[PDB]
Amino acid sequence: VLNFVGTGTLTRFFLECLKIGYILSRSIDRARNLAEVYGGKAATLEKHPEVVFVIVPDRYIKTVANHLNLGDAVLVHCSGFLSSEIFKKSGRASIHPNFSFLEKALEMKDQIVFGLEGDERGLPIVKKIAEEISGKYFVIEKKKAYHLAAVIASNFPVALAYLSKRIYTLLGLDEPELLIHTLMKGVADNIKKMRVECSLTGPVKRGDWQVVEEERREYEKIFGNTVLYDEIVKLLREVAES
Amino acid sequence: VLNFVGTGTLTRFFLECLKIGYILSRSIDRARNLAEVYGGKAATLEKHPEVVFVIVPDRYIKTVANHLNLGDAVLVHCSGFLSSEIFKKSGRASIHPNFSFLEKALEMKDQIVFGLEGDERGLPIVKKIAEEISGKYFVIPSEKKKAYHLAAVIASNFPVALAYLSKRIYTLLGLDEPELLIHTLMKGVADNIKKMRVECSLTGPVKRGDWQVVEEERREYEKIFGNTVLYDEIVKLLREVAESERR
Ligand SMILES: NC(=O)C1=CN([C@@H]2O[C@H](COP(=O)(O)OP(=O)(O)OC[C@H]3O[C@@H](n4cnc5c(N)ncnc54)[C@H](OP(=O)(O)O)[C@@H]3O)[C@@H](O)[C@H]2O)C=CC1
Ligand SMILES: NC(=O)C1=CN([C@@H]2O[C@H](COP(=O)(O)OP(=O)(O)OC[C@H]3O[C@@H](n4cnc5c(N)ncnc54)[C@H](OP(=O)(O)O)[C@@H]3O)[C@@H](O)[C@H]2O)C=CC1
Repeated sequence: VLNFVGTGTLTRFFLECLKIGYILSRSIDRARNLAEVYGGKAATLEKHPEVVFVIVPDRYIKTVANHLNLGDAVLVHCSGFLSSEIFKKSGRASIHPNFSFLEKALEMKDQIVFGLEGDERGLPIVKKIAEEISGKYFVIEKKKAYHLAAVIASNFPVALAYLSKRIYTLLGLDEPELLIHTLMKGVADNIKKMRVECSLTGPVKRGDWQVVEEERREYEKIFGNTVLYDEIVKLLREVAES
Repeated sequence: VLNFVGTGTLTRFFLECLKIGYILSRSIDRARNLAEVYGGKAATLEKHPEVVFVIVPDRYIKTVANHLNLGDAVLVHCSGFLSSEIFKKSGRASIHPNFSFLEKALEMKDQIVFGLEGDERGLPIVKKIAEEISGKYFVIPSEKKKAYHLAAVIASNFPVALAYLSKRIYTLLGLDEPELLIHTLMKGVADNIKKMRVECSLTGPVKRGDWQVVEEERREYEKIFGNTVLYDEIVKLLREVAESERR
């Protein structure tokens, strides 16, 4: 009897899949709104439930839980940085969906891998839930590193797309999104088809150090320094030299 | 009135979608083959052409173009870095397709934004061509092509350094095929950026303001790679991508 305590895409993802007890949000308006598309109820000043998904910001997850504290259920959350051991109680689990949530694009779930960890009653639950949406998952103490990897893989890339957007913007291209995507999408796919070490191309890849150097000045001129740039090049060589 | 130099995968492109007079190559056969499939002649000890697409490695465009010597013909290369101006002649231009050339994947032809930059009278020649192949493009001054290329690098190459960092830590955790996992994580962001503004695609902990993780994840990062240089930089920017929205 899946209970979700967050009103905002992700529970929407799970709802749409595992289509249910209650759906809570700090304002029934949104709670209702959702439980009227998949079916359930409402209120963060709700009834007594008993599995519960606390899909709210990390820094809250713990608190929000130790505040509803009712009816024998199985505590779970989607944070890949924190364990279930935060709840500090019976049947605790953690199901992390390595993906970024456009709720439409996440409808290609069968590709999503899950980071699972729990206890007696908990683990098997998220394993089944995990199994019910995609093919498999992974079990994690290494929570930190495992999650860091998801951030420097689905978060950090925006910092590049952003950087590229700024300079294109300044260059007159009014709507660069379409261009930036084409390139970034390519790299993504190419990162697959070719494992990382064989996926590289560009200036550094082939020498052309006069291009890397001249673009360092061009990087500095557009922004205020060359730190990130020098960092990515030092990285790229590490890649390139494989 | 198109003559091409360099039987590269990229010329087979403009040829195919533009059905020509003289296709030069170092090999007479190689030129003769594309002429057989499209229509032209050959040799770099050629006849005397007169527009000339010099589609060869960025490394020889100038030299080669100075070993072509022919009369009345606007010159154009497709270098993403180099400028038309490298030709130092009255009728020049530069057409750059942001795409990587499988030959037929180029059936994606409709969605190739072009980076043009040409002469006064050399510009409308390339401007006309992009309009055909795919009506998406934009002119850029010759004194800004280095900026332009820089951009492509950030969106093209740079991500790789991110794929590298993660694969490294997924393997530290003994993950089967990390690239898959990586591709999933990254493509979700790669595509989303098409249906929305770059800055509307950031979803992580910085976004939520979960500094508590941003901070520990940085010590975890230091622990794994020796420093926090790259980590600090992106985080600074992401916290910047997230505030822009606060408006
Ligand atoms: N974005 C990502 O990159 C991914 C995040 N996750 C995990 O998902 C969880 C949340 O992710 P995310 O999508 O950012 O969520 P959002 O920040 O969009 O979540 C909004 C939801 O959190 C609730 N909320 C906001 N502030 C508070 C508060 N002060 N107290 C209680 N509830 C609050 C909202 O309340 P209300 O409905 O009342 O408005 C709403 O239900 C985390 O555990 C995260 O680690 C998993 C995969 C990916
Ligand atoms: N590859 C891509 O995805 C893209 C390339 N471009 C631009 O297109 C141009 C060519 O790019 P690229 O794909 O590397 O090309 P290729 O290496 O595929 O080009 C091969 C062609 O270049 C000729 N060539 C190679 N070396 C020499 C030389 N030393 N002297 C004379 N001719 C030579 C070949 O000789 P021969 O004729 O004898 O067979 C052949 O015709 C560049 O200006 C590049 O910046 C732009 C966008 C994308």
